Amino acid sequence: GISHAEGLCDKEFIGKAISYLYRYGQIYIGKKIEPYGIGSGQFPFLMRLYREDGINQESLSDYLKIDKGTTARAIQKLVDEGYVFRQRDERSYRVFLTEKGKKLEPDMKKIASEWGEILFSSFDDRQRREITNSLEIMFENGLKIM
Amino acid sequence: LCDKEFIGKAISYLYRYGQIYIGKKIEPYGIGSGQFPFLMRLYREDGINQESLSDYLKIDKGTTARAIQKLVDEGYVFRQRRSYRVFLTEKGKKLEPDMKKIASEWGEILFSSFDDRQRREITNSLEIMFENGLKIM
Repeated sequence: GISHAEGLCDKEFIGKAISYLYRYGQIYIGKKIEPYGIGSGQFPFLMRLYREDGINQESLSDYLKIDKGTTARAIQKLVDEGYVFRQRDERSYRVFLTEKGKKLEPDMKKIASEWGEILFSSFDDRQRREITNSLEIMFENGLKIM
Repeated sequence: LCDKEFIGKAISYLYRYGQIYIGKKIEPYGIGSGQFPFLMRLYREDGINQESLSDYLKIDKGTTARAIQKLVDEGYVFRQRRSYRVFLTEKGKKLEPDMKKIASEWGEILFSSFDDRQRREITNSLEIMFENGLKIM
């Protein structure tokens, strides 16, 4: 309290805060997506396909930095739920949204919003903006040395 | 891409990048990145009921059981009696300075390009966000 006003900081706090927000996020998102029969482990893949559809399953793995075996199980449940399909292309597989998956998008993006909204409570626009900006740089700082 | 939507994604990517990073730094101790958070909480509070670890970290029971079981196999924790309290072994206790250095090294990397004032605003903001999300649990 005097330590923080004096400038000193828990150099562990950044990583701790992030791990917790992530886990809280997975719980909050998790409950909201259950009704679509989707686990919070599948959400990140679905959200990626909405940006870049028809991506190779290995690419999905490397970008999200989720392992091949976790990736395989996630994509498999997404297929069994009928939200995506796989296509072998002239070995490995490319994954695509089905119509069912495409029509889900407004719901997914809205769920992600309600979560951000919960996180930003008490922040105004300038403040939301520069924290999102700082989170972008923090990530590129990791990404450099990854 | 909306700010509200993207803050989730940014946090998720930082998390996963953190685990891969921590994961590599702690590999010489035979520790997985999944057990790391349990070890850290024990540094704050030794001899806690296992479900209390689970509740606090908000990692579910199976994930917790497997992680604890590995830390026991690895010799870093033991259990005493279901209701088990988990304690650090001496070998677990010795690792603490290294674990804290490694976590703080990840922090430094994330903040590497910021001036002092950006670091303070960021931290302050994270605390607020942290509490906002804690209330919703």
